[PDB]
Amino acid sequence: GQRWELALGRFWDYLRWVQTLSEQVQEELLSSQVTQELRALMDETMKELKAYKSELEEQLTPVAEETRARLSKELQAAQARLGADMEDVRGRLVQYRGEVQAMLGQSTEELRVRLASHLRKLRKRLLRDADDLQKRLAVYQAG
Repeated sequence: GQRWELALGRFWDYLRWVQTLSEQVQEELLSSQVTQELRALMDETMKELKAYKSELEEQLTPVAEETRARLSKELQAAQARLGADMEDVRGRLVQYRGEVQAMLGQSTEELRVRLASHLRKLRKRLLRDADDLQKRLAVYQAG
């Protein structure tokens, strides 16, 4: 697929691993390497998405401009939604790190169950927003 889709796919791969919540995952969550890596992948995805929209604007089927400006507005909204979803994933993981650090050496198991359920819901949101964004891009130049 497109460059931004490949960047998002790297985000997906890393997040799927994180969602296993293994001991390797826990190590990288508590050191903040997970959230730094997710930051980098998210920024790359958004950068490539902006560049891709800009290149799509070079091959537009001219429509009522009415329609073109409205569709550009909607596409920017979808982009912002994707960025915010990825930031919500990262922030939930930051929260988990802070909670684990606050409880000395006690069991994190209940924290991990709650985190896993919340991450499944955050992934569902990010995925439906990504699919919406792909469809808006696909129809963008077609008008």
